[PDB]
Amino acid sequence: HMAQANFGVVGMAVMGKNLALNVESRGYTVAIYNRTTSKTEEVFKEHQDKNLVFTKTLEEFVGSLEKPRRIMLMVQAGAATDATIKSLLPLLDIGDILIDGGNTHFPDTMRRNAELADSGINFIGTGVSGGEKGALLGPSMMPGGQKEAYDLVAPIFEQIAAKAPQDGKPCVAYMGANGAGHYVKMVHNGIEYGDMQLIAESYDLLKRILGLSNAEIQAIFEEWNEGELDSYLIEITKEVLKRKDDEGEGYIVDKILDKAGNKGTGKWTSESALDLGVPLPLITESVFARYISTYKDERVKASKVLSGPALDFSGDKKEVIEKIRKALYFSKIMSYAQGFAQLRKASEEFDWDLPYGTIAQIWRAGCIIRAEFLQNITDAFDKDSELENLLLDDYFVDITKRYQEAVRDVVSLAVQAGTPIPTFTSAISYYDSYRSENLPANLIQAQRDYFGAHTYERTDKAGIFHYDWY
Amino acid sequence: MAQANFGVVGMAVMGKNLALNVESRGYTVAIYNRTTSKTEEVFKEHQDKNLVFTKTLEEFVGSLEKPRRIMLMVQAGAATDATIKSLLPLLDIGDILIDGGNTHFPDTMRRNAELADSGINFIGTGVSGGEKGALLGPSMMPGGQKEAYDLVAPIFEQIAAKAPQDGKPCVAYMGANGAGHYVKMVHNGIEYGDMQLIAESYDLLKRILGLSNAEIQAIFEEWNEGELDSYLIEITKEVLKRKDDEGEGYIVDKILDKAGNKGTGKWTSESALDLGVPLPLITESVFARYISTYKDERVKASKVLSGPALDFSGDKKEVIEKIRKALYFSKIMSYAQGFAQLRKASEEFDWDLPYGTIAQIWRAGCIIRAEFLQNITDAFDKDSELENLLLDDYFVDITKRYQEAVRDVVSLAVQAGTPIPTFTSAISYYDSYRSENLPANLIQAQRDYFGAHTYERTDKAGIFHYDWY
Ligand SMILES: NC(=O)c1ccc[n+]([C@@H]2O[C@H](COP(=O)([O-])OP(=O)(O)OC[C@H]3O[C@@H](n4cnc5c(N)ncnc54)[C@H](OP(=O)(O)O)[C@@H]3O)[C@@H](O)[C@H]2O)c1
Ligand SMILES: Nc1ncnc2c1ncn2[C@@H]1O[C@H](COP(=O)(O)O)[C@@H](O)[C@H]1OP(=O)(O)O
Ligand SMILES: O=C(CO)[C@H](O)[C@H](O)COP(=O)(O)O
Repeated sequence: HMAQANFGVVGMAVMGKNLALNVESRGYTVAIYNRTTSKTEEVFKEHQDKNLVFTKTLEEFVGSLEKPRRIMLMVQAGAATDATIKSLLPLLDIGDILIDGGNTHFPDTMRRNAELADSGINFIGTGVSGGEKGALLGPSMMPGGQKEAYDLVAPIFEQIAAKAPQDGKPCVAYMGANGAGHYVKMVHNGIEYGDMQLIAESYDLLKRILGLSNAEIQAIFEEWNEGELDSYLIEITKEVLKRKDDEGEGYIVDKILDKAGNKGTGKWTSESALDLGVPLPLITESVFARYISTYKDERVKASKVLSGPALDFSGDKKEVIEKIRKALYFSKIMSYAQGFAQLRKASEEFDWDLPYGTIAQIWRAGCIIRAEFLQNITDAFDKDSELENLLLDDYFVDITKRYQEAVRDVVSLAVQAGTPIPTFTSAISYYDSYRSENLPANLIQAQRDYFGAHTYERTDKAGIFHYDWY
Repeated sequence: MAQANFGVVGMAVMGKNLALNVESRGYTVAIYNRTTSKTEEVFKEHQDKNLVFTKTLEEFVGSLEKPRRIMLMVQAGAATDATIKSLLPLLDIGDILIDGGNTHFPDTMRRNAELADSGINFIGTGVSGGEKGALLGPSMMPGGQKEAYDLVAPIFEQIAAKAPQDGKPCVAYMGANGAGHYVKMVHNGIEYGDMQLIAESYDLLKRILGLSNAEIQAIFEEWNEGELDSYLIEITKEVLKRKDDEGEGYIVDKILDKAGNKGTGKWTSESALDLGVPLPLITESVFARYISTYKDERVKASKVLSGPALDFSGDKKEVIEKIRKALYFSKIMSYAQGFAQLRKASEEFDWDLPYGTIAQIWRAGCIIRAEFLQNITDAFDKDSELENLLLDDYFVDITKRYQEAVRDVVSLAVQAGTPIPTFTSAISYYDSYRSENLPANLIQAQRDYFGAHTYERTDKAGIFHYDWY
């Protein structure tokens, strides 16, 4: 059983297990190890016909792997992963390649990558999207690390990766050195928060303003998805709106408490954007939208005390349903423009030469945010790899021009009717700000110099200036 | 030469003045600064005063009466760490060290723990009020152990601004370890909000009502007579007056639209994301700062990205009042957000923050000095466990009376292509906060659908998963 296995996996929770099964199905012997043996063993018996190699101790596991050893870690992010890494280090050899496919915070990977390079060991921080089903059938993957070591891992990753239905291209490509992989995966997770919120706002509008029924709302997303929006998330939405309550009358969607899921890791993209000095209103608005929703108890109380308009809709339903559709797409565009500009900045800061156009290609399948318009992002970067912002490319220039009007009315209609659209309003503000040649930042600048002499720059000559306000 | 009663390190704008404040209370004040040149430059001018000029840290530390009371006003982070590292050896059991800068609170929290049982008294304190504040009387936000605090209170009270309504000094005990610096970071957070709300109104007036600086300076004057009466509005019309010192035209037109920022605003937002606190407005103004540094692409994008060039054809004075309401309204949203974060932070760190007091000490020597802070104090006198300020009557009323106007201002400004990030934030927040039901229901449904994440129900307790297949 010594040196038999081509690839190894540590962590036999559903994720690791599924991955090991994925890799096995592509024609490999794969060694599986878990801390709690009864899990490993439990996996072995269910999958004895497969070419999995059962291992009881780290020793057996490391010992079972062909060299250079390719080991994927699918354990709990944080202390656990460092624990696991520390347990393997003695037993490993120079040139062996460790792979962390957990939902890891990028600095963790940047630190680990560097530490282990001193010990000779290669380290590939790799984002694995698509959940348990993807891990088994086809994930989208975002690896980063030593490029030489990755090249030796790439074949497997490429065989197991999800295949884009438009061209069967594997949803995996090298991101860059150290932690570039995990950083791309983060922005991805941020972006997901944006889309989900943007859909939420769309739903909220049709439901509340146009008094639409779930069934009516289903039909709309159904249609919208035939067009340019076309996205798995929209497909999920029309699927969820079909379903009956399993414990009572009506729709499950109307029975699910409006309190959003525990933070969690979704805040990271916004933390990074704050850190790098990058404007990311949309995604950050999405996060707080989640947050504010967890204040349900407070909202109930406020709902009974604070006044809002009690308007009643009289416009044209067909006209508005189409303006919101434009609002949706325009806003979605704003989010990506921001998220792709974040990547561009992080790519300078850390020196990564991030392949922006491929990122979009490898998001086409095996993840949540998969959508037809991702191609337009690739087109854009093909045209100019150095493109500062998605908005400045022929396709998005056009969409924004023909669509901006609708946003505005959607904004006025919602705001007048008192329906909360934090991300829609944000999208249109990012727009008008980005194109504003001059901003009133001049006044802020004056204020800070006035009270604290923080010094400003001038519009007319180069240099640093402090006006004498006293 | 143990002569001096108090000592100030770092003779830039803040440390300089602070040392002059302390001096004006009839003490003799050690002045050290790392760059000798400025220490002598301050001694030489203020000969008349009782300043003890020193050149090495050992001098300065020797030259203080025991127990020594030392207050640092140095640039935050590395700059402050090294300054304190130098100092600790030189000091004696019973001495008092004060970090008066904009230190990121975790630095202080850690420092406090480190320094706790080594017999040196440490205070992390926030100081608001800028140069005039530091000179004449600043807002002070001391945190640390109560015994430490009690030794500096007498002199803090003396140098602190006095509230004009009651003469109560704008300094109080904030809480254990980092409580103080934390409070000041929220001060600066709210500050960025106010400023972006101010700037946006400048824009609206200048760009939709096509108003001149004198016309606008006049508008901010009249506003400061009303309920808006506040330091920031005040310094605005003060700015709008001044003329270029190097050319024709108004100074405020020759400053480049690129906001500098020194961390505190960013830190507030970071803490909000960290605590689960919804802090849209301040975070929107942080990003408003960011996107302003993107001047180059804004210049580029202005020539390619189309937008409304539609003229304003309505009643000017009617729409000016409408903006004033929205400005008042939005300020209230910000402070609500700010205070709720402080609530959450308080219970995270076991601080027991005096919310009412915090409003009280903000009445003066404070950049976010504003008349309507008293109202915040009432609200907390009325119920110290208040969850959000919007629930309090005084504010329930204002929102009810001003919300319709906000909506009109937001509508006009969007249709006129003029960017109002914090204004749009204000009404969104208010509209979310008052909804019994948000579309989080759909979101949750989605999360359970693709990722098995589970969810709560509207009708029964427990966590549930839906067999979506
Ligand atoms: N300005 C305001 O409106 C205001 C308001 C409240 C609080 N604060 C806080 O008060 C503190 C200082 O006030 P400031 O803004 O007037 O000054 P600052 O520019 O932030 O800090 C400069 C002071 O720190 C010293 N310093 C800078 N870098 C150093 C280094 N690397 N090593 C050792 N010393 C160093 C400088 O000495 P050199 O002369 O040698 O450079 C100078 O005395 C800061 O922490 C600031 O956040 C400022
Ligand atoms: N501190 C740790 N040390 C070693 N392995 C761990 C640790 N924490 C979690 N794991 C492993 O990671 C996987 C669980 O990840 P998650 O918590 O994200 O579902 C499991 O295989 C678990 O093994 P075990 O089955 O022995 O607990
Ligand atoms: O603490 C202060 C006032 O409250 C300082 O003036 C501070 O530096 C201003 O904030 P920033 O420079 O980040 O805009």
